[PDB]
Amino acid sequence: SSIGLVERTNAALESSSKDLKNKILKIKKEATGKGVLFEAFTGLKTGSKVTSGGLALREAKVQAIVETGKFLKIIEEEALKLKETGNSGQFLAMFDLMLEVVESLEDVGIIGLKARVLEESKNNPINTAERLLAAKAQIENQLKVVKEKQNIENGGEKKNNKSKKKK
Repeated sequence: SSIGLVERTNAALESSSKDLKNKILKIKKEATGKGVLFEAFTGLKTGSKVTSGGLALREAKVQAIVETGKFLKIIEEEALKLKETGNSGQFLAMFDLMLEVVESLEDVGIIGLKARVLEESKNNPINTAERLLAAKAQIENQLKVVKEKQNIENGGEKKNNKSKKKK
């Protein structure tokens, strides 16, 4: 019934992918170790909690992308194969997949410009492989730009309440 392989083959690799958004569960404990609280995020006036979290909480938001970059490199050799299949049905899931792993990061105050990547496929028809690599090239290229944001915040990281940003 099986020869060391797996059902539906590991092609989709969607099984291990689900372990990504869940892998964070570990990155969360990191801060907790420093006696950090997930309740004093931002809003408790932060009058006495003047950044009481320390740099141990900010480094956590970054430790994630680092883990994702590792798993993301694995998908490269996965989609590259579908090149022969070119099955939009199977390729379509990939597009929604690479973007999904970015949805669980929102739990760590991480908000990439993914929402913007959605229009990318809307403008250009994504039903092939070759071109697909074009969509990813942006994901990895953009992610590496997010990490640099750790220069000194005052922007994407820790958004100011005054900055409504809605227009």
